[PDB]
Amino acid sequence: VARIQLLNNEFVEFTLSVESTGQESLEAVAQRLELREVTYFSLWYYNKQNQRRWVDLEKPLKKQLDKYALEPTVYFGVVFYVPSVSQLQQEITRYQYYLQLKKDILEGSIPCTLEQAIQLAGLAVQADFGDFDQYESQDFLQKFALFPVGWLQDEKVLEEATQKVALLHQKYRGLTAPDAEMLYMQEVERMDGYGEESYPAKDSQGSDISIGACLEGIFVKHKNGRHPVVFRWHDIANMSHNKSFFALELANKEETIQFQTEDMETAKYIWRLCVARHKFYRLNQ
Amino acid sequence: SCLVARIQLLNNEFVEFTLSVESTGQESLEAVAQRLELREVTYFSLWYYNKQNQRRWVDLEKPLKKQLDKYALEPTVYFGVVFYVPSVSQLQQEITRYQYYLQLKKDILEGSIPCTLEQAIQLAGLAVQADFGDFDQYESQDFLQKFALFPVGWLQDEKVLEEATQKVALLHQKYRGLTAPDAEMLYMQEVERMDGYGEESYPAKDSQGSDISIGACLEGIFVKHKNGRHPVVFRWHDIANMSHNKSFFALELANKEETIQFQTEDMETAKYIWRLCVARHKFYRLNQ
Repeated sequence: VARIQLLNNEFVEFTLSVESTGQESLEAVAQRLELREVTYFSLWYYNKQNQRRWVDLEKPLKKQLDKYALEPTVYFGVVFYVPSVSQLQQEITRYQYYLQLKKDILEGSIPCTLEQAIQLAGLAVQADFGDFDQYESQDFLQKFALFPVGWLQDEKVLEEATQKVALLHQKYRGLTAPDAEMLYMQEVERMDGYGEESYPAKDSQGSDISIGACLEGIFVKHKNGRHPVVFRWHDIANMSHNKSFFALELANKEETIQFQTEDMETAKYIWRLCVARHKFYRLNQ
Repeated sequence: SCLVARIQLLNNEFVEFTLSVESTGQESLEAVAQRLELREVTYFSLWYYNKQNQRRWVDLEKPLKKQLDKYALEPTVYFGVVFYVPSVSQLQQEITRYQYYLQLKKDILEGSIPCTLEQAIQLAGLAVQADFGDFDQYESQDFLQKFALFPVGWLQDEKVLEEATQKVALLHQKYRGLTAPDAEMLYMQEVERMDGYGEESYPAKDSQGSDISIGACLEGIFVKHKNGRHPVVFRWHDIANMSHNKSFFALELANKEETIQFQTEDMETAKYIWRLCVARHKFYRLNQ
């Protein structure tokens, strides 16, 4: 009854029961991939406004899609990001993680400079194509584009960037795909934006902010940029949602912090992901 | 040679009947289906309270008198659902659905599927419409006062119970025209989504000597802890075999040396848990 886009961008049709949960569908994908470390992963969909929303894994999936999704398609992905990918035990887990981190770079959720894009491309081509070959390299320049279509609009810049990636590819001769993938993920893990999911909100004064979860806790960014704040997981005594508001209680403060979101439903969703991430980093730390 | 037995039907009616030495469990169950004109009998069976006051489903292919004699506190059996479907929309006959509805309403009212005040009101509204029909067929709605509408154990607040009862009467008025099979199907579709629905668990002890509750669900074998450590499910696809050696019910996990062992109080109990989990595995396999 279902369509899932995997991290390799392949669409698979999955025939599951009527009232089967999001967890059940997640487990069937994992079984297909022979993925054993499923806890890092989940499924998301485009809602009726085409905003991405992770599924509620403990509820029937059909009814979630019937009610909130424009189309009955879900997407496999990483919901819980680790501080160090060496914590991932099996190669299949690491490969799936690697595909997700590449998508985060391609989609700009983890911004990168041109230099960073070049260095990452160098490891990725070794991971994805094996050892450099002078003939396959020139063929590649015709088959595919190395950088996303809008990143380098300047012909000479694109050419020098591409040649630099080629030189790095040659320097990585002999790296196995799992090793190249690990080096790639070890660089992406130290990049700003890694493991962050943000949402618009307003603070108690009416100012526009970005709030979200990061490796270290709940963060608040003001348009200032002058002072970003993180409430570390260990310091958060409680979290709640009520109508459009998402709220934090800190252990060291009898003053709770309130964030106004767009929706009652958005507040509930943000609260749910923040609670799940708090639980994860409690276990993982 | 003869046992004066007793059966409580799902409408809480009691029916006495004598039991021969050769009367088997499938036989007595078959008679109950005849009395109800019930054709989809496979979901249903008979259980009794054993001498330790736990529910035991009868061995259908073994003589019934002997079972009640060695194990039952009294010669009373209870008609009930042994195999809970995940969607009651699969039940085909109106008789089948109605018997399922009686069972699900008993599950709610006895408290075995926990519910909130608001759910209990919503459910009672549909049940009243199903059981009594349109409110304006009655000179007075005073019958609401004479039948138990909600689960017992948590509604000692008399004022809250008053308003709950008034809200059930209002819902009943709003449900005028809802036919009995429709209200019953709504009732069941609401119950089937509730935590605890279809969940049956049996006492054992995990290898750490803690006292757990073990059962079979669509996803696999689940282990509950009364203290509340962490409910766990072993997925069927990960269970290579299940066993009842001596007083132990055990899972031979696939891909692993791991054998998850559970101590039961009886060699009889380990065999019963095994039979019931195997039977439920067959039932879920029969449903895609």
